[PDB]
Amino acid sequence: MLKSEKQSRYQMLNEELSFLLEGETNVLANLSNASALIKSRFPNTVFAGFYLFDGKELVLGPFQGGVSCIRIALGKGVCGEAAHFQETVIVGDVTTYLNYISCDSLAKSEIVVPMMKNGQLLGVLDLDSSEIEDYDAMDRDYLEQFVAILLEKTTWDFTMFEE
Amino acid sequence: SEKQSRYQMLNEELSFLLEGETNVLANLSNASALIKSRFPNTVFAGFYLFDGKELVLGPFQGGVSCIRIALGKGVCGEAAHFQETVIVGDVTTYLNYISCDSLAKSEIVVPMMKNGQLLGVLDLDSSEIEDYDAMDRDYLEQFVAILLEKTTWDFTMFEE
Ligand SMILES: C[S@@](=O)CC[C@H](N)C(=O)O
Ligand SMILES: C[S@@](=O)CC[C@H](N)C(=O)O
Repeated sequence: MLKSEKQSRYQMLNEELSFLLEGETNVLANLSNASALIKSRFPNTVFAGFYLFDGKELVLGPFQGGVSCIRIALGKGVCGEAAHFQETVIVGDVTTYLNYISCDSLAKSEIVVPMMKNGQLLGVLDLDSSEIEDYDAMDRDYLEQFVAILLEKTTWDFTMFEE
Repeated sequence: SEKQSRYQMLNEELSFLLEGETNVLANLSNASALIKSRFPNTVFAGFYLFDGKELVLGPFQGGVSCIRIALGKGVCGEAAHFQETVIVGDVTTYLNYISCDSLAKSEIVVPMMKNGQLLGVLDLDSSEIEDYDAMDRDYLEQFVAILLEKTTWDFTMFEE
Protein backbone atom coordinates (compact mmCIF):
# COMPACT_ATOMS: atom_id res chain seq x y z
CA MET A 1 0.00 0.00 0.00
CA LEU A 2 1.39 3.39 -1.04
CA LYS A 3 2.54 5.73 1.71
CA SER A 4 0.16 8.50 0.63
CA GLU A 5 -2.78 6.10 0.64
CA LYS A 6 -1.75 4.53 3.95
CA GLN A 7 -1.68 8.03 5.40
CA SER A 8 -5.10 8.79 3.94
CA ARG A 9 -6.62 5.50 5.12
CA TYR A 10 -5.44 6.30 8.65
CA GLN A 11 -6.87 9.79 8.50
CA MET A 12 -10.33 8.46 7.74
CA LEU A 13 -9.76 5.67 10.29
CA ASN A 14 -9.17 8.00 13.25
CA GLU A 15 -11.90 10.38 12.22
CA GLU A 16 -14.45 7.58 11.94
CA LEU A 17 -13.48 6.34 15.40
CA SER A 18 -14.26 9.78 16.79
CA PHE A 19 -17.58 9.80 14.95
CA LEU A 20 -18.37 6.29 16.17
CA LEU A 21 -17.49 6.96 19.81
CA GLU A 22 -19.20 10.35 19.88
CA GLY A 23 -21.64 9.87 22.75
CA GLU A 24 -20.58 6.35 23.70
CA THR A 25 -18.29 5.54 26.65
CA ASN A 26 -18.80 1.78 27.07
CA VAL A 27 -15.40 0.07 26.98
CA LEU A 28 -16.92 -3.15 25.67
CA ALA A 29 -18.78 -1.66 22.71
CA ASN A 30 -15.88 0.70 22.00
CA LEU A 31 -13.14 -1.92 22.14
CA SER A 32 -15.25 -4.22 20.01
CA ASN A 33 -16.24 -1.85 17.25
CA ALA A 34 -12.72 -0.41 17.26
CA SER A 35 -11.33 -3.76 16.14
CA ALA A 36 -14.14 -4.07 13.57
CA LEU A 37 -13.26 -0.60 12.29
CA ILE A 38 -9.50 -1.26 11.89
CA LYS A 39 -10.20 -4.56 10.15
CA SER A 40 -12.45 -2.79 7.62
CA ARG A 41 -9.73 -0.28 6.64
CA PHE A 42 -6.76 -2.59 6.27
CA PRO A 43 -7.29 -5.74 4.14
CA ASN A 44 -3.90 -7.33 4.94
CA THR A 45 -5.01 -7.40 8.55
CA VAL A 46 -5.14 -10.98 9.73
CA PHE A 47 -5.73 -9.90 13.35
CA ALA A 48 -6.86 -6.62 14.87
CA GLY A 49 -7.77 -6.49 18.51
CA PHE A 50 -6.99 -6.04 22.15
CA TYR A 51 -5.33 -7.86 25.01
CA LEU A 52 -6.24 -6.40 28.39
CA PHE A 53 -4.26 -6.49 31.64
CA ASP A 54 -5.90 -8.73 34.26
CA GLY A 55 -3.57 -7.24 36.83
CA LYS A 56 -0.83 -9.83 36.38
CA GLU A 57 -0.74 -10.57 32.64
CA LEU A 58 -2.41 -10.02 29.27
CA VAL A 59 -5.66 -11.82 28.48
CA LEU A 60 -7.40 -11.77 25.08
CA GLY A 61 -9.95 -9.01 24.60
CA PRO A 62 -12.34 -7.98 21.77
CA PHE A 63 -10.68 -8.67 18.46
CA GLN A 64 -11.10 -9.40 14.79
CA GLY A 65 -9.60 -12.61 13.41
CA GLY A 66 -9.32 -16.35 14.00
CA VAL A 67 -9.05 -18.11 17.37
CA SER A 68 -6.06 -16.55 19.12
CA CYS A 69 -3.69 -16.73 22.09
CA ILE A 70 -5.59 -16.50 25.36
CA ARG A 71 -3.10 -15.26 27.95
CA ILE A 72 0.34 -13.66 27.55
CA ALA A 73 2.94 -12.98 30.23
CA LEU A 74 4.83 -9.68 30.14
CA GLY A 75 8.21 -9.61 28.41
CA LYS A 76 7.19 -12.65 26.37
CA GLY A 77 6.04 -12.32 22.76
CA VAL A 78 5.71 -9.12 20.74
CA CYS A 79 2.67 -8.21 22.86
CA GLY A 80 4.55 -9.05 26.03
CA GLU A 81 7.47 -6.82 25.05
CA ALA A 82 5.15 -3.89 24.34
CA ALA A 83 3.28 -4.23 27.62
CA HIS A 84 6.61 -4.35 29.46
CA PHE A 85 8.41 -1.24 28.18
CA GLN A 86 5.04 0.41 27.45
CA GLU A 87 6.08 1.51 23.95
CA THR A 88 5.00 0.51 20.43
CA VAL A 89 6.84 -2.48 18.98
CA ILE A 90 7.08 -3.29 15.28
CA VAL A 91 8.26 -6.50 13.62
CA GLY A 92 9.15 -6.51 9.92
CA ASP A 93 9.58 -10.26 9.65
CA VAL A 94 7.94 -12.40 12.29
CA THR A 95 9.51 -15.64 11.02
CA THR A 96 13.06 -14.46 11.83
CA TYR A 97 12.06 -12.75 15.06
CA LEU A 98 13.31 -14.23 18.33
CA ASN A 99 10.56 -13.39 20.86
CA TYR A 100 7.36 -13.94 18.85
CA ILE A 101 4.49 -16.03 20.29
CA SER A 102 2.98 -17.67 17.20
CA CYS A 103 -0.70 -18.43 17.72
CA ASP A 104 -1.17 -19.62 14.14
CA SER A 105 -2.44 -17.11 11.57
CA LEU A 106 -0.55 -16.27 8.40
CA ALA A 107 0.95 -13.25 10.16
CA LYS A 108 4.20 -12.14 8.54
CA SER A 109 4.57 -8.75 10.28
CA GLU A 110 3.07 -7.26 13.43
CA ILE A 111 2.75 -4.10 15.55
CA VAL A 112 1.67 -3.57 19.16
CA VAL A 113 0.66 -0.19 20.54
CA PRO A 114 0.46 -0.01 24.36
CA MET A 115 -2.59 1.52 26.03
CA MET A 116 -1.77 3.52 29.16
CA LYS A 117 -3.82 5.48 31.68
CA ASN A 118 -2.49 7.08 34.88
CA GLY A 119 0.85 5.32 34.48
CA GLN A 120 -1.03 2.03 34.50
CA LEU A 121 -1.00 -0.56 31.72
CA LEU A 122 -4.58 -1.06 30.50
CA GLY A 123 -3.53 -3.45 27.77
CA VAL A 124 -2.41 -3.41 24.15
CA LEU A 125 -3.78 -2.89 20.63
CA ASP A 126 -2.26 -5.47 18.33
CA LEU A 127 -2.34 -5.98 14.57
CA ASP A 128 -0.89 -8.74 12.42
CA SER A 129 -0.61 -8.54 8.64
CA SER A 130 -0.42 -11.16 5.91
CA GLU A 131 2.51 -9.19 4.49
CA ILE A 132 6.14 -9.00 5.58
CA GLU A 133 7.43 -5.57 6.64
CA ASP A 134 3.96 -4.03 6.52
CA TYR A 135 4.16 -1.69 9.51
CA ASP A 136 6.36 1.40 9.86
CA ALA A 137 6.50 4.66 11.81
CA MET A 138 3.46 5.99 9.94
CA ASP A 139 1.45 3.07 11.33
CA ARG A 140 2.96 3.79 14.75
CA ASP A 141 1.93 7.44 14.91
CA TYR A 142 -1.62 6.89 13.71
CA LEU A 143 -2.29 3.85 15.86
CA GLU A 144 -1.13 5.70 18.97
CA GLN A 145 -3.39 8.59 18.05
CA PHE A 146 -6.14 5.99 17.52
CA VAL A 147 -5.58 4.45 20.96
CA ALA A 148 -5.66 8.00 22.28
CA ILE A 149 -9.03 8.82 20.73
CA LEU A 150 -10.23 5.47 22.09
CA LEU A 151 -9.16 6.02 25.71
CA GLU A 152 -10.20 9.66 25.61
CA LYS A 153 -13.70 8.56 24.52
CA THR A 154 -13.91 5.49 26.78
CA THR A 155 -14.62 5.29 30.52
CA TRP A 156 -12.70 2.17 31.60
CA ASP A 157 -15.59 0.71 33.57
CA PHE A 158 -16.97 -2.85 33.41
CA THR A 159 -19.33 -2.39 36.36
CA MET A 160 -22.52 -2.73 34.29
CA PHE A 161 -21.74 -6.32 33.25
CA GLU A 162 -21.20 -7.89 36.70
CA GLU A 163 -23.63 -10.19 38.58
CA SER B 1 -27.44 -32.10 5.87
CA GLU B 2 -24.33 -33.03 7.83
CA LYS B 3 -24.39 -29.71 9.61
CA GLN B 4 -24.16 -31.81 12.76
CA SER B 5 -20.54 -32.97 12.58
CA ARG B 6 -19.74 -29.34 11.81
CA TYR B 7 -21.44 -28.33 15.06
CA GLN B 8 -20.05 -31.32 16.98
CA MET B 9 -16.49 -30.53 15.91
CA LEU B 10 -17.34 -26.95 16.89
CA ASN B 11 -18.66 -27.68 20.39
CA GLU B 12 -15.87 -30.15 21.07
CA GLU B 13 -13.44 -27.46 19.89
CA LEU B 14 -15.11 -25.06 22.33
CA SER B 15 -14.69 -27.21 25.45
CA PHE B 16 -11.01 -27.59 24.60
CA LEU B 17 -10.48 -23.80 24.50
CA LEU B 18 -12.27 -23.14 27.79
CA GLU B 19 -10.38 -26.06 29.30
CA GLY B 20 -8.58 -24.40 32.18
CA GLU B 21 -9.77 -20.91 31.27
CA THR B 22 -12.64 -19.07 32.90
CA ASN B 23 -12.04 -15.46 31.87
CA VAL B 24 -15.28 -14.04 30.47
CA LEU B 25 -13.46 -11.78 28.00
CA ALA B 26 -11.01 -14.32 26.64
CA ASN B 27 -13.78 -16.90 26.37
CA LEU B 28 -16.46 -14.79 24.68
CA SER B 29 -13.92 -13.38 22.26
CA ASN B 30 -12.57 -16.71 21.03
CA ALA B 31 -16.12 -18.15 20.91
CA SER B 32 -17.07 -15.61 18.27
CA ALA B 33 -13.82 -16.33 16.42
CA LEU B 34 -14.49 -20.05 16.57
CA ILE B 35 -18.04 -19.82 15.24
CA LYS B 36 -16.88 -17.44 12.49
CA SER B 37 -14.07 -19.67 11.24
CA ARG B 38 -16.29 -22.73 11.34
CA PHE B 39 -19.32 -21.34 9.42
CA PRO B 40 -18.44 -19.67 6.07
CA ASN B 41 -21.75 -17.80 5.46
CA THR B 42 -21.36 -16.02 8.78
CA VAL B 43 -21.45 -12.23 8.38
CA PHE B 44 -21.65 -11.51 12.10
CA ALA B 45 -20.95 -13.76 15.08
CA GLY B 46 -20.74 -12.25 18.53
CA PHE B 47 -22.38 -11.21 21.76
CA TYR B 48 -24.51 -8.42 23.19
CA LEU B 49 -24.30 -8.19 26.96
CA PHE B 50 -27.03 -6.87 29.25
CA ASP B 51 -25.86 -3.71 31.04
CA GLY B 52 -28.83 -3.54 33.36
CA LYS B 53 -31.58 -2.26 31.07
CA GLU B 54 -30.53 -2.84 27.47
CA LEU B 55 -28.27 -4.93 25.22
CA VAL B 56 -24.80 -3.53 24.58
CA LEU B 57 -22.43 -4.69 21.83
CA GLY B 58 -19.74 -7.10 23.06
CA PRO B 59 -16.95 -9.30 21.55
CA PHE B 60 -17.93 -10.06 17.97
CA GLN B 61 -16.62 -11.00 14.56
CA GLY B 62 -17.93 -8.83 11.72
CA GLY B 63 -18.20 -5.27 10.50
CA VAL B 64 -18.88 -2.17 12.62
CA SER B 65 -22.19 -2.84 14.34
CA CYS B 66 -25.06 -1.36 16.29
CA ILE B 67 -24.05 -0.44 19.80
CA ARG B 68 -27.16 -0.75 21.91
CA ILE B 69 -30.36 -2.75 21.53
CA ALA B 70 -33.39 -2.17 23.75
CA LEU B 71 -35.13 -5.22 25.16
CA GLY B 72 -37.92 -6.33 22.86
CA LYS B 73 -36.31 -4.58 19.89
CA GLY B 74 -35.03 -6.46 16.86
CA VAL B 75 -34.28 -10.15 16.86
CA CYS B 76 -31.78 -9.59 19.70
CA GLY B 77 -34.27 -7.72 21.87
CA GLU B 78 -36.86 -10.41 21.18
CA ALA B 79 -34.59 -13.28 22.15
CA ALA B 80 -33.51 -11.30 25.22
CA HIS B 81 -37.00 -10.30 26.30
CA PHE B 82 -38.53 -13.78 25.84
CA GLN B 83 -35.32 -15.43 27.05
CA GLU B 84 -35.77 -17.96 24.23
CA THR B 85 -33.76 -18.54 21.06
CA VAL B 86 -35.27 -16.75 18.04
CA ILE B 87 -34.85 -17.58 14.34
CA VAL B 88 -35.48 -15.48 11.24
CA GLY B 89 -35.43 -17.12 7.82
CA ASP B 90 -35.83 -13.92 5.85
CA VAL B 91 -34.43 -10.86 7.60
CA THR B 92 -35.95 -8.49 5.02
CA THR B 93 -39.61 -9.45 5.48
CA TYR B 94 -39.27 -9.58 9.27
CA LEU B 95 -40.85 -6.47 10.78
CA ASN B 96 -39.01 -6.30 14.11
CA TYR B 97 -35.49 -6.50 12.62
CA ILE B 98 -32.55 -4.19 13.27
CA SER B 99 -30.08 -3.90 10.39
CA CYS B 100 -26.40 -3.33 11.18
CA ASP B 101 -25.15 -5.20 8.11
CA SER B 102 -26.73 -5.00 4.66
CA LEU B 103 -25.38 -8.42 3.66
CA ALA B 104 -27.32 -10.33 6.34
CA LYS B 105 -30.30 -12.33 5.03
CA SER B 106 -31.11 -14.65 7.96
CA GLU B 107 -30.36 -14.61 11.67
CA ILE B 108 -30.43 -16.63 14.88
CA VAL B 109 -30.11 -15.24 18.41
CA VAL B 110 -29.67 -17.50 21.43
CA PRO B 111 -30.13 -16.07 24.96
CA MET B 112 -27.64 -16.55 27.81
CA MET B 113 -29.21 -17.15 31.21
CA LYS B 114 -27.65 -17.76 34.61
CA ASN B 115 -29.48 -17.95 37.94
CA GLY B 116 -32.62 -16.57 36.34
CA GLN B 117 -30.62 -13.66 34.98
CA LEU B 118 -30.08 -12.47 31.41
CA LEU B 119 -26.35 -12.25 30.80
CA GLY B 120 -26.73 -11.40 27.13
CA VAL B 121 -27.16 -13.10 23.79
CA LEU B 122 -25.16 -14.87 21.10
CA ASP B 123 -26.11 -13.40 17.71
CA LEU B 124 -25.33 -14.95 14.32
CA ASP B 125 -26.08 -13.44 10.92
CA SER B 126 -25.79 -15.28 7.62
CA SER B 127 -25.52 -13.96 4.08
CA GLU B 128 -27.90 -16.76 3.00
CA ILE B 129 -31.69 -16.96 3.51
CA GLU B 130 -33.17 -19.40 6.03
CA ASP B 131 -29.66 -20.59 6.81
CA TYR B 132 -30.65 -21.43 10.41
CA ASP B 133 -33.19 -24.10 11.46
CA ALA B 134 -33.99 -26.14 14.59
CA MET B 135 -30.64 -27.88 14.25
CA ASP B 136 -28.80 -24.62 14.79
CA ARG B 137 -30.94 -23.83 17.84
CA ASP B 138 -30.09 -27.20 19.40
CA TYR B 139 -26.35 -27.11 18.79
CA LEU B 140 -25.99 -23.38 19.56
CA GLU B 141 -27.89 -23.71 22.83
CA GLN B 142 -25.52 -26.59 23.48
CA PHE B 143 -22.66 -24.19 22.68
CA VAL B 144 -23.95 -21.58 25.07
CA ALA B 145 -24.49 -24.12 27.86
CA ILE B 146 -20.88 -25.26 27.64
CA LEU B 147 -19.66 -21.68 27.36
CA LEU B 148 -21.54 -20.57 30.46
CA GLU B 149 -20.47 -23.46 32.72
CA LYS B 150 -16.75 -23.10 31.97
CA THR B 151 -16.79 -19.29 32.11
CA THR B 152 -16.88 -17.17 35.26
CA TRP B 153 -18.93 -14.01 34.65
CA ASP B 154 -16.32 -11.82 36.31
CA PHE B 155 -14.77 -8.63 34.86
CA THR B 156 -13.28 -7.33 38.13
CA MET B 157 -9.74 -8.20 36.94
CA PHE B 158 -9.94 -5.53 34.20
CA GLU B 159 -11.56 -2.74 36.24
CA GLU B 160 -9.83 0.41 37.48
C1 LIG C 1 -3.63 -13.09 18.52
S1 LIG C 1 -2.16 -13.51 18.54
O1 LIG C 1 -1.38 -12.98 17.31
C2 LIG C 1 -1.18 -12.83 19.73
C3 LIG C 1 0.12 -12.55 20.34
C4 LIG C 1 1.39 -12.08 19.73
N1 LIG C 1 1.68 -12.29 18.19
C5 LIG C 1 2.70 -12.15 20.69
O2 LIG C 1 4.03 -12.34 20.17
O3 LIG C 1 2.62 -11.72 21.77
C1 LIG D 1 -25.18 -7.16 15.05
S1 LIG D 1 -26.66 -7.22 14.25
O1 LIG D 1 -26.99 -8.44 13.39
C2 LIG D 1 -27.92 -6.94 15.06
C3 LIG D 1 -28.93 -7.20 15.14
C4 LIG D 1 -30.20 -7.89 15.24
N1 LIG D 1 -30.32 -8.57 13.91
C5 LIG D 1 -31.63 -7.21 15.49
O2 LIG D 1 -32.88 -7.72 15.23
O3 LIG D 1 -31.51 -7.17 16.87
